[PDB]
Amino acid sequence: LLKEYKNAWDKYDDKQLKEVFALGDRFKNFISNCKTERECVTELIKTAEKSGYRNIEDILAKGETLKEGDKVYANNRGKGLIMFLIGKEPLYTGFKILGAHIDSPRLDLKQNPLYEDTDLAMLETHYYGGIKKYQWVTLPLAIHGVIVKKDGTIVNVCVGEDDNDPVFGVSDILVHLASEQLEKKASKVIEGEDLNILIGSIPLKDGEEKQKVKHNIMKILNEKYDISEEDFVSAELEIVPAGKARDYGFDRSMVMGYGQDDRICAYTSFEAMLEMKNAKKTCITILVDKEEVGSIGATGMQSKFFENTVADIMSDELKLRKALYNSEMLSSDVSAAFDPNYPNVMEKRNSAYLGKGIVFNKYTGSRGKSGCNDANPEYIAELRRILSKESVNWQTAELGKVDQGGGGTIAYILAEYGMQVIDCGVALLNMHAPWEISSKADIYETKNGYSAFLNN
Amino acid sequence: LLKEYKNAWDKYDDKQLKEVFALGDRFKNFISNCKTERECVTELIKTAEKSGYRNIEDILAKGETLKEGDKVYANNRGKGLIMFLIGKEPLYTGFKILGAHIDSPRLDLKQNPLYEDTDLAMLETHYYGGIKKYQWVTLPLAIHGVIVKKDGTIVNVCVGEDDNDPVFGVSDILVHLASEQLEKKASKVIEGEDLNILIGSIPLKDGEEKQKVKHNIMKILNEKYDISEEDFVSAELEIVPAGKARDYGFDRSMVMGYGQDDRICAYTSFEAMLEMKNAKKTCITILVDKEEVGSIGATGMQSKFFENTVADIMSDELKLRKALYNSEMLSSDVSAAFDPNYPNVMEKRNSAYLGKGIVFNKYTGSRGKSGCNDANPEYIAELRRILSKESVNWQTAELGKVDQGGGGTIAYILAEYGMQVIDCGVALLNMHAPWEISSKADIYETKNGYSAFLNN
Amino acid sequence: LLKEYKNAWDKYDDKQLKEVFALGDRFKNFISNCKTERECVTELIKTAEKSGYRNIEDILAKGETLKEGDKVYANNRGKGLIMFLIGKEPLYTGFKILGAHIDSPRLDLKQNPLYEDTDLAMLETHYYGGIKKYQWVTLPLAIHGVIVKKDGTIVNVCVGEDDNDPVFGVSDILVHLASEQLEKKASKVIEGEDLNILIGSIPLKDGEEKQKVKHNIMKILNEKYDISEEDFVSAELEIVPAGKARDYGFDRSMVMGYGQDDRICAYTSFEAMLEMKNAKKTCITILVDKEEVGSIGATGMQSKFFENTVADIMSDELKLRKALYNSEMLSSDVSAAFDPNYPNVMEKRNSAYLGKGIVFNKYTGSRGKSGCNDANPEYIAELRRILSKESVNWQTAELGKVDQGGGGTIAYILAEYGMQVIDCGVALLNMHAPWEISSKADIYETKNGYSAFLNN
Amino acid sequence: LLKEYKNAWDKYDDKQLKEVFALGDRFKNFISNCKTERECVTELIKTAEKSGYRNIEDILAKGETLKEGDKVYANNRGKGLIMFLIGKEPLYTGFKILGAHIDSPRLDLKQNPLYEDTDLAMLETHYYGGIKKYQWVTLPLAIHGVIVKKDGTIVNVCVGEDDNDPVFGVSDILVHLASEQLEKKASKVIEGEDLNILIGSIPLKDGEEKQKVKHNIMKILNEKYDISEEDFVSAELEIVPAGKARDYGFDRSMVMGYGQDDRICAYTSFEAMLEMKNAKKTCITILVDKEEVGSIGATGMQSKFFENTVADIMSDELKLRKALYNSEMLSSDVSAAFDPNYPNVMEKRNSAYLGKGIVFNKYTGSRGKSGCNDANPEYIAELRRILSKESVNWQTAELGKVDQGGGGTIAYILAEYGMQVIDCGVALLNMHAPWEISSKADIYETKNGYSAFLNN
Ligand SMILES: [Mn+2]
Ligand SMILES: [Mn+2]
Ligand SMILES: [Mn+2]
Ligand SMILES: [Mn+2]
Ligand SMILES: [Mn+2]
Ligand SMILES: [Mn+2]
Ligand SMILES: [Mn+2]
Ligand SMILES: [Mn+2]
Repeated sequence: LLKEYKNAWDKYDDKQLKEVFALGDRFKNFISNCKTERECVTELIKTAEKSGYRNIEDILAKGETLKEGDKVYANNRGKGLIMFLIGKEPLYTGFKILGAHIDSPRLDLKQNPLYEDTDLAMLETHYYGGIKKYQWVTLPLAIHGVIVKKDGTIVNVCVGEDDNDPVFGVSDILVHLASEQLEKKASKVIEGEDLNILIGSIPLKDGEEKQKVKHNIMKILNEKYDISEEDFVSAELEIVPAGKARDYGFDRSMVMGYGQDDRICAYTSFEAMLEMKNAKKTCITILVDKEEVGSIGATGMQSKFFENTVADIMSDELKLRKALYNSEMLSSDVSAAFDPNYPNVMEKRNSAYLGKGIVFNKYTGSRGKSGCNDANPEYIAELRRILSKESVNWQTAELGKVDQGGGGTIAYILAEYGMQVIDCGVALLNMHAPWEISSKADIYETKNGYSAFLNN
Repeated sequence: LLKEYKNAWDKYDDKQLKEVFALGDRFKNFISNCKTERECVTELIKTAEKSGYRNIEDILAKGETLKEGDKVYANNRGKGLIMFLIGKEPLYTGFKILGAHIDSPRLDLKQNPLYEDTDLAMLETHYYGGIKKYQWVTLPLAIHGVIVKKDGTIVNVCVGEDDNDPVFGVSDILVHLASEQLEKKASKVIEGEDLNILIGSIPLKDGEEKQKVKHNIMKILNEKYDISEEDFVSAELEIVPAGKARDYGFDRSMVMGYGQDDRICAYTSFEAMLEMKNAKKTCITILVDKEEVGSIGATGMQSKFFENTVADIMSDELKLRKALYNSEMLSSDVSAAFDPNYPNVMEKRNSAYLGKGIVFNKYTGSRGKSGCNDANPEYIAELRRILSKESVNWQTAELGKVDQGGGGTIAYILAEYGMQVIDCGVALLNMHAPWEISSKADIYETKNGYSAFLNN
Repeated sequence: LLKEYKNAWDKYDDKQLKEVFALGDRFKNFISNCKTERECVTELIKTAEKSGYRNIEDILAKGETLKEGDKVYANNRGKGLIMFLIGKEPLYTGFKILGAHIDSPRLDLKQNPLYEDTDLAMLETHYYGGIKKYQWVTLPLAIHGVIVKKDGTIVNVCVGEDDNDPVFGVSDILVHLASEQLEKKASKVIEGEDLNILIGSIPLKDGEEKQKVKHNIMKILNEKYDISEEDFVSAELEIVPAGKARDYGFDRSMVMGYGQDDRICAYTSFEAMLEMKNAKKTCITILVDKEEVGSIGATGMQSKFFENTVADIMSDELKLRKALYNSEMLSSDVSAAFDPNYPNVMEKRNSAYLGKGIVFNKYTGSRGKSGCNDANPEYIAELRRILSKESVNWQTAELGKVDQGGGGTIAYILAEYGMQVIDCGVALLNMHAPWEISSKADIYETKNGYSAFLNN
Repeated sequence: LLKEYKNAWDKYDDKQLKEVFALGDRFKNFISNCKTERECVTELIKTAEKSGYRNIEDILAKGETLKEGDKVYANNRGKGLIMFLIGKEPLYTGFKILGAHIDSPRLDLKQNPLYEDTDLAMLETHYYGGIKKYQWVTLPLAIHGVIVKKDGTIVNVCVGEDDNDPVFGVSDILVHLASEQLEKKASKVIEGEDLNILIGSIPLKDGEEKQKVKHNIMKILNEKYDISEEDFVSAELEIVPAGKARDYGFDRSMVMGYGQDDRICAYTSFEAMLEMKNAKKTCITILVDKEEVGSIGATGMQSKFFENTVADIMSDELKLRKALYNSEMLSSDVSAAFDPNYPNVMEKRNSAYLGKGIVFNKYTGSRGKSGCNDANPEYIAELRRILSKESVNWQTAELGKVDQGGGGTIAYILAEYGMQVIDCGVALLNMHAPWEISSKADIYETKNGYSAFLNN
């Protein structure tokens, strides 16, 4: 009569189910957010899916004869990725979309980051995504991204990942003299001129020139690569915590790592979409960025998807529209899991819990559901039925007790067509933090939830 | 040479004019916002307009032979509605649009609303639309909305409307102990776990189980309908003040009721559009929701209109664009009427008054007209001329003395095409309150204003 | 050996007991506080009790031969009422009194309420009883009371009750501009010049005169009745929420309505006293007003009772005194029921709960039981024994955790004679609010508690 | 229809009416509160009424043959006074009472007032009545009251009234050094050890003894009278502003003087009662004190009236009660007149104005009419009719805009019997101030209002 929210484990066991993920996803995912921390998820992911897919340039209508069982991908200037999988029924029927953003909050060098203050030389930054809690100091950082020569040569940078690479970080006054630093926790650490990349070793051939420490590093930075102090202007700032994601907990039930935010959904959605064979209705996977920053144009709210489903529908011309209007999406993004350290911030009930399956959010806004997509019950009911047959544990959540925190997912952006969207995703611990936590059971369950969205 | 604004009454009289609305609209409208308080305005309204209109599914090109004198409607998943009326000239010429949102601020059950605290059992909620003034307590509430079974069965809920139905409400500490509740009127009543639906009557067959009061209600809720504690997940939360709208004032000149906000415009715009025969240029009426929450996608800023004027233009294919660019709209929404209780909040002049006709708002933003549509003078002048010939009283207003309150109508959303839009609507008293007030004279005048937007 | 208060229901059932009140009192009471909201309880109640009772003017000693089985009532200028019922034993023995106040907090027009500000015309008010929480705005109001012509003609006013009567109410700034209204919830809505009774409809024959809207309403108010702008001076201000009391809750276990405060006790005490046949010791029921305002003279702490028990003892002369000294009273008044929304305001234990029977309050004061009657244990024990034999559920309560709220019942006022008094009554939800809640089970139980005070 | 009040004058003129008061009451009253400033109003008043009246000790039943046309007075330990006037009908019928307090706020010496600090010698005080605004400094003071020798000899003190008597007063720091005295106007002048009665003139025969200045004054105080430093213990402290009341204004339309508070009503009520011949129903005038301090026992809420109407009814024994219950009273006391210097403190309408006749107050309490008598409309209407026939201008007022100031008249104290009471009185300017202002027209009108309360 009354409803109870099952737990993911127990039900699992099976000796199979467990193994099928304990090491299953916690290996694939567990490693994904280690060798990919800067929206280059595209590369590593595009390398995968080598088991078919192409489109991109190979558009000859019959180059791959766009029809039943075909699979293609489209790259958006390397920052975004969208995958297709044609099915029996015609596109005009509808679609089965899975969406997720691959970007994540982080720090990143300014246009002229290199400067030298008091001997040592720092590197200007400018946080992105709203890490708000600037407790990004002390812990070890690594540099990623890319630099573009004036001639157009793209050089890849990745320092601090290998156990032999040096590391970087932001300093913070010692407690002994941090007395004056007490006003408002809200922010007493917020500048954008932090992070020193080199001490002494001053300088290059010791040929004078005030900024010796700086001069030296530029030269060191010149030997590797082939940049100049300029070039940074046309570079790609990327500071992220160093270290591979790890097993979290004495029972290895969780995973601690950077980027967990949605990148975990972007992954499960990937595998689900990847190992999806025999399609009844053409389904597609979208992976964009700029979500954490507002989802502005170019590579987020862009038409890259719009003017692509069409460029794909071409391989059966004119608008028709219905194509998108009759689709069903599952725009997923991580949610806040109930933390036993700060309970008064959530409503207990109506809150996602670590390990109770995949999360569903009918609405997610601010002062009165303001600015956000509101899933239709009829559609929700369907998902219920579906996630019942193929099983899979699911739970519904809300972000904090009513008037607490704010929300806004990219779910409404596509619903603008008339689709049936709803918010999904895994429950995380300490979001937007350099190290996030997740439940392997949830990761697993979520994937199955996605995969169980192939049929009907 | 010096314009002066005159009371709608007096001019009326005629013994006819009065009767033609005193009981005229105050009956139709007066009853509309009584039997429709939860965006089901679509249903009751779609039932009306039975005098023609259809489209929806009956699309055969010649199924109704889309041409002169034809009238059709389009339903948007029940949450939205748009009506057409073909005229002599071709669509490519332009359109005569009337828009309004049918949604209104209210409370509405969470995903897992049923819970039991200290004997009695409450129902979690989460206000929508920004009622900000949570003085939604003490007074009697009714439940509306719909619940969807896992199988897809749609059950309709409407408790608290009939004089024999029980009622509901939110409690508030008695003044005797409300002493500690003094800090910031801004909010000392704001939770989302209010509203008890049942006391004692504990429980069902008294078969133990801690949450007895709860268990009992779920069972009671099970006999009627056929839901379980779940299902709420795929339900449609809807708490609204109970009671029919009434005649307000010793002279029955005003109307007190819930939903007045724009639903009053949505109505006058309806009748105007409905009793509109012999069309020169094809005109259409739009009624969407989610306005009070931001007008997000799916059922507000969606393409439902875009990809529909076309699906309709089909019954003469290719974009052409001009169709929309050459249209004229009258996006209406209620405005704040000058309240003699709080005068210092408005500029006196440049403020709408109760009974001085239909209201016009050239602009309506915040700090410096920020974020809002600004009507063109050339278009305004035209409306003037028109609302002069067919008579009709009109007045121009501004929302509060400059840097007071904020604004933002869905007028700019359609002007994005290049249309000639302007803000209209009736003047209300205490907006977004469980009980709003309006002037019958204004209601009437407004309608005539709309209707007088048919030809000249 | 240990105690637990149990619940009223369960014990009931019997299929009879339930029916004997579910519809039993919830019908009588349920309707009482609907057709009587302004201390006219006297009238409707005096009309009842037609099954005997009279006294008033018919005092002839043998006019009704004051002796065994006689029943009479005494009206106090219509504002108060007291009923008697002679028993076997002589008055000199003692009495069995039941007391309660019939007045309740509300708004009410000043001496010169009618005025016109900015077109429309309002009506000055001045709350009574201490509604403190001026959240009496937005919701619909009705006018009651009486107006007295200079000649002495009493005209009755009752507008807003019938489904066809117009309504009234107090306005409040829309949230859009309510920003400046944030300081102290304690009071940012408190004036006494609120409530508009008429808009436009300006004016009467349009014969000029600045205050047209006003002039018109006075004329309208003149056609009905026959008053002038004066007369209000000798009128009886009475603004109360409109609408009949209703069934509260999905299980119709409670009742929501205005006046619940003590008027509920005044009723149960009535029926109990009414259907009380075969009296051993003469018992009497008192119903006064002005309690919510201090219980001042004229119709509260007056001698109306004193110089009446005597005027009645006459039908055996001289003081004797003992008559009152040897009586037992049950001065009842509603208490605050534990609200699951605001728990920290009460001590949990030692607090009345919705449905645990009739409430008993040994003491009820402020800073240290200050200013209030303290019931004697010997008397309390007796009541226990009694309410055990005839059964009836009872619970003891305290108003808020010690130093929280203040108290003061009219119980000590009669104990001044030496009587054995104690505080009784039903437990309510949100007291002094336009809409109060009560448990039918408690209503019932309370009555039985009273009736079970006829003998033993 | 509508209505206005207009200024008592104009209507007057008559050349008679004016003279009949311009010099009429402004002479009698004008002089009363000059030769009587300390509840010795009794003496001067008792000396008047020499035209009959006595009772007091002369109680012989036939000593004056208590019957038609008889007039007697009763003295209450000199602090209170009550006058009777038998009429045709029997006492059992009812009474026509006029009440008023004769006491007024003022300062008054402690039990041990005489002390010497730094040369000069002061006199301890302790304000009475709540002058709250301690702006009782700088201006000239006079001493009244009485001192009682141990033997019982009553000595009368009255210093500072004759143009040749010395004066007294309270000092206050010069503005030059009053800088530190800025915190809270609420009170930065509040001690009770102010008022110096003698400088230098140190001392008596210069026979040493530290407190010389003191010693000297005691001696000086000894020559006159015959007191010692003790005796003050059994003395009657009385400090009041010195000077006769005067004509206020260029048109001599008002009167400025001390004691105006109710003492003005106590006077008009006196003359009215005094020149009242041919009585239909026995009418009586009451004049008590302690009102400004709470109206406590002994000489205010005492039984002096109760056990007196009886001691008088004796000259027809047993309680009967009805005697008082069927009476009509006019408990009067000054009200606050609208001051053009501080308008925002009153509601404009519903406020008494200087010169618009006698004032009527249906209610006068605090937070919601709390603690105060509420006059019945039926009674009010009657007064209207009456004050219409005999003419007389009247106006209704309220003390400050709702939740402003507090109130509490001794009107409810007698209504406790069941009488028909209502608040009357003249409108004053700056109440409880050392110098109050009143309108001669109002004074006059009020008296006529009282007198016009003789028949029916
Ligand atoms: Mn995210
Ligand atoms: Mn995020
Ligand atoms: Mn709005
Ligand atoms: Mn609106
Ligand atoms: Mn009360
Ligand atoms: Mn009460
Ligand atoms: Mn006073
Ligand atoms: Mn006074």
